[PDB]
Amino acid sequence: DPMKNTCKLLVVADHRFYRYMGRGEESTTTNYLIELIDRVDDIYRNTAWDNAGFKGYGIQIEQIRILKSPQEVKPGEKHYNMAKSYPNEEKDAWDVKMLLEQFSFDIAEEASKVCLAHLFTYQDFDMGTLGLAYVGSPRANSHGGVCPKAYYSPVGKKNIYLNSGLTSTKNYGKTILTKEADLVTTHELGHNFGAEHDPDGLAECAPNEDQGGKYVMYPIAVSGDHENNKMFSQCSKQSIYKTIESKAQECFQER
Ligand SMILES: CC(C)C[C@H](CC(=O)NO)C(=O)N[C@H](C(=O)N[C@@H](C)C(=O)NCCN)C(C)(C)C
Ligand SMILES: [Zn+2]
Repeated sequence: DPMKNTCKLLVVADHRFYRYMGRGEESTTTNYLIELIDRVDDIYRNTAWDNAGFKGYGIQIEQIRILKSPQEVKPGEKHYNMAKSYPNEEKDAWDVKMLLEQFSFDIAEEASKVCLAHLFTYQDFDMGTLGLAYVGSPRANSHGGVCPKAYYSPVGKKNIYLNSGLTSTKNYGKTILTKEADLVTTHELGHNFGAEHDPDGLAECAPNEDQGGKYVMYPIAVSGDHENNKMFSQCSKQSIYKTIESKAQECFQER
């Protein structure tokens, strides 16, 4: 359906994001995330995934959750919104893969109702990481990315969906730029949409500075200073195209 062209999102701002990006203000936090998703959406909507008319596909916020305080946790338990980081309390942040997995566990019920769930946090993941996301696929039985397609979890007694990704706006002990934060989320969502990383070489999927620079699925974060930086490469387009055409009827909605 040119009609079923929108991937509805559950956007979650944890207590950390609320505090450090939102000024402890619900209005400020909300507005930041509404505006960033809208800027990301401009990128997606204007992309012609088949280099022709397969365009107008993007993202909309369906629900926003602002977690104003950390989740109180009993000894031995864990929650993605807890005060301490996991597994190592001394670090500024969680292990990123474990936080993505934890997020997907704790928000499973709400994630089952949307196309994708995305966590916005403010924590300095080790070694320069900015975000993470499960990769989508056109495969019928695909577990990952767009469209909730359950994994049963013995421990929780319920269905969990890997239709999730996360973005941190802290890196290297600073708040990243607004243009950088848009590129993180674009990139993570891009995975959810079916894209892998752009490779270097003959493929034309990682151009030189003189030709517009790298595309948004480059594995090494693009600056956002170059022309291609906010766009999707051909490698990304082939992958996402295949995914959207197979999954849009299943879980995309009207804008
Ligand atoms: C938005 C970016 C593209 C996300 C990826 C991680 C990723 O691939 N997730 O989906 C990233 O963090 N790249 C990091 C990165 O590129 N970060 C930067 C800012 C970089 O630290 N370069 C600094 C090295 N002197 C890595 C893991 C490669 C260090
Ligand atoms: Zn990536």
